[PDB]
Amino acid sequence: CIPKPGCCPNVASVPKLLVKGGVEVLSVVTGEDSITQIELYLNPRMGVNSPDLPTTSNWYTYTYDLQPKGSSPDQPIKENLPAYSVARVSLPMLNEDITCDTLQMWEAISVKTEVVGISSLINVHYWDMKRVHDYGAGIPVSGVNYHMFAIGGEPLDLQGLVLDYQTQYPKTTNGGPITIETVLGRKMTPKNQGLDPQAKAKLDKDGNYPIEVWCPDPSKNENSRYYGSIQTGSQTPTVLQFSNTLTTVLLDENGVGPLCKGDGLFISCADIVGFLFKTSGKMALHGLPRYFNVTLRKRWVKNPYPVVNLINSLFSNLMPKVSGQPMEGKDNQVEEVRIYEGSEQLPGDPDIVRFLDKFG
Amino acid sequence: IPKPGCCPNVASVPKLLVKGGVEVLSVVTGEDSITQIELYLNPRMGVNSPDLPTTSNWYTYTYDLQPKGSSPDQPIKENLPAYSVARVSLPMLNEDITCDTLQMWEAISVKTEVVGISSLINVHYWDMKRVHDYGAGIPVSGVNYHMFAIGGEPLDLQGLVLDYQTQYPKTTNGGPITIETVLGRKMTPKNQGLDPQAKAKLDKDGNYPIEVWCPDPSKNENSRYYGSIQTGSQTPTVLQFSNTLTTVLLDENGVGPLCKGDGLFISCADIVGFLFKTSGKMALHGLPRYFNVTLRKRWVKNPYPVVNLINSLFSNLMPKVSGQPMEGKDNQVEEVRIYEGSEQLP
Amino acid sequence: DPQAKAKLDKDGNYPIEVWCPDPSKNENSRYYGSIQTGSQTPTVLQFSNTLTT
Ligand SMILES: [Ca+2]
Ligand SMILES: [Ca+2]
Ligand SMILES: [Ca+2]
Repeated sequence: CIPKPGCCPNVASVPKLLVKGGVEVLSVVTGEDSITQIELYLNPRMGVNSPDLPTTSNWYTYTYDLQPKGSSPDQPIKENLPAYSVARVSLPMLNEDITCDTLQMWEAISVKTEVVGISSLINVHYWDMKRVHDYGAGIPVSGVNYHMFAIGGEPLDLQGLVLDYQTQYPKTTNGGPITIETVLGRKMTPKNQGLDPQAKAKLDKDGNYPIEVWCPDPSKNENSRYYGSIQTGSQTPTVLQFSNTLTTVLLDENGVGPLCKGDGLFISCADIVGFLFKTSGKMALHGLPRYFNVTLRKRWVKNPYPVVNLINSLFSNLMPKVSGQPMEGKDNQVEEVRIYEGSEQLPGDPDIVRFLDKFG
Repeated sequence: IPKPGCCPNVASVPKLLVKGGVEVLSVVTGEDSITQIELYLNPRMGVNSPDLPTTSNWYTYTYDLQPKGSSPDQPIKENLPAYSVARVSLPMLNEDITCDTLQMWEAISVKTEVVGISSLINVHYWDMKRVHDYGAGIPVSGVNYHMFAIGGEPLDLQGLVLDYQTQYPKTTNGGPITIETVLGRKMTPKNQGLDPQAKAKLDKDGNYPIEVWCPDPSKNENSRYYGSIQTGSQTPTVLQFSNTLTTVLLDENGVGPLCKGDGLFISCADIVGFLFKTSGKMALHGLPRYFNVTLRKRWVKNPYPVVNLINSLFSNLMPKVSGQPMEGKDNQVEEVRIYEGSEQLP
Repeated sequence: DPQAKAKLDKDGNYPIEVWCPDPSKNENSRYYGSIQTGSQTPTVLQFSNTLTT
């Protein structure tokens, strides 16, 4: 009891939707050609990081009043240090094949993003705003802008750089932010005021890596895709775009996207929109959330790490350690290493040099 | 009886059938017809009508908005610019019940531009503030907020406010729709951030303030919205306009928005800048937008069963009944029997 | 106001600050425009004989 297919008018075809719902639907098993698409959001962390606090939640997505100390050295408080936002999405664990030494792994291909709440900025009638002139309206949110987001299978690697090492950031033992001297274990030097390879860290926590200290490391971030921009000025305007037709492709020059190591998706962002010119003349920054629409798929990859050697590390018996003289690092005690493979015709110099600069 | 060889070849352009006003929509067309609609949307800046002679002088403007200076804030409706919206009632179409398919409208492309850009060079408004002594008036400049949207269902909004302390006017019939109007409870500091619970659909015209509501990117799968902003005290207003520009509405899969309910929904809002008065006060200003939507007929498949579909209609046509109970609590039914087929007496 | 429309008849007699190209009716003509509104906002302009439209 079915109609003739030649009679039916042609109709286009589209990707078949199987499931739509909350995060619970990630535990659904799927075929190999399936495609998963996650929509989430991240509120900004501008020092005031929670509305549930009874006392000081009135300035959520804001910052306590910013102003220089006037006397060396600077001693800023946690609230005046905007920090990156970050979150992890626990993806479902996929299949693996031992006999081929291969395994599926989640790959991100495209993300759709836009800043939410842009239209809120036209509020020129906040009661404590600073009027541009007598009997006029206030000065809308404008000035400094720092926009940045990143997606990858690893936590975002990042580099440290400070405008002035003289600053004494709040101590970490209070559970607060993480500055450079927390990582290095020693006070910063003028080196840290420029680039310092010693100063590196991975984006572990939310609201604890101040933006004015840490910047994304372009070297190590190879399994992640980060985009950013800046705009610094007294009252420079806030220019922003938003639409749902813009899609950004995350694929690389090899045609592969970020690989979700550990069956986890790592997302991070931060958006500063400008100051809030209070009537008293004080200032305070403001931030807005971001909407993320990650498009994921399944890719087959070879297992790079030997299984047995891994578990061997976990046992003290099969991986004995010793607190001996240094054989790695700056003070290593290995004078030379030579690696031979195969055979060739006899060279005329056992002290082979490879650099023309070395002949002198 | 003409001679084909004698006559020169002429190009082939799409054939026009009918041209006119809204009454055109009632005509019947074929499967491959294409329809264009040209319309406009006046802005809504708190002053939302010219017909009332009491205060219509400040049409497309606000009432001299400025900060109070003392907590809390009690802004008035006429300082709350809101989105514009309208619905076009499209006609009914054909279907093929045998193949369980049918056709509904889709938007494929919209041509648009702002109207009245040229009127901004009026730097001689009699109460416009001079830039300096014996100078000329300060032109319309400052804050801008432009957006427009085309979709088959009304635009889905997201609520976010610069200050939850700001208490908005009570939602009197014909008033502004704010956060606490939706939730039924006073706002919390979360609303200064993102709150998934504070969502709403763009119901009415000129009642959804812009400084509160923003287009929800998740829920809006069936409409296309574009937007921009610049926030400056006196930053200039740059605007372009032409009729050669056209924006495609097709998605990744090559399908536009589908007009659910045989009607397309559109929304727009264009803040153009401040108006500086000699007294020093400041007020915003807007301009209309011209929309030229190109529509076609697309075949689609019915995903829902008919029996569940028809009862829904009956659910709406006949009113709910609050009668004596017949549910398991205190049922007033005492016995139920069911017979199926013949048999022998026990 | 759709009542207020008019064709561009004469020179020097149609104030810019009053009239704008009706988007709906100009279907047999191509028009391009811009604007820049400020007190002392600089004037940026470009010119060449290589570009065409
Ligand atoms: Ca590298
Ligand atoms: Ca969605
Ligand atoms: Ca026309």
